[PDB]
Amino acid sequence: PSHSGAAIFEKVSGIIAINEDVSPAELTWRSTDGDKVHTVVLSTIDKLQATPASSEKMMLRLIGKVDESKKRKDNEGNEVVPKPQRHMFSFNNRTVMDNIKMTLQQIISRYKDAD
Repeated sequence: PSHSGAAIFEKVSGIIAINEDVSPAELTWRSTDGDKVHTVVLSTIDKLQATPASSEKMMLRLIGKVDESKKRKDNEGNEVVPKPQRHMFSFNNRTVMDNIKMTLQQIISRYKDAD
């Protein structure tokens, strides 16, 4: 279960799954309740940031590039004004965050192959 692991998003915890069967791939997030499901685009991730090993708080932040006038906006608080969107996640498990972090990094490398 390296591609899928529990992760928090917006003070809410749920299971995070990595969907690569599509194109571009996407990271799915299902709440613990299973009533709310969030999907993230891995193609719009210029990079992947994570908390240091010296921080008891496990959180992985993803940079949603800067310019996205051509890319469809999430519509969830995004305005016409071009601005960089970042998604900060909170992990309740070091091993779980490490399983996703390393897995998410692989996807990046895959995007580089394209160009």
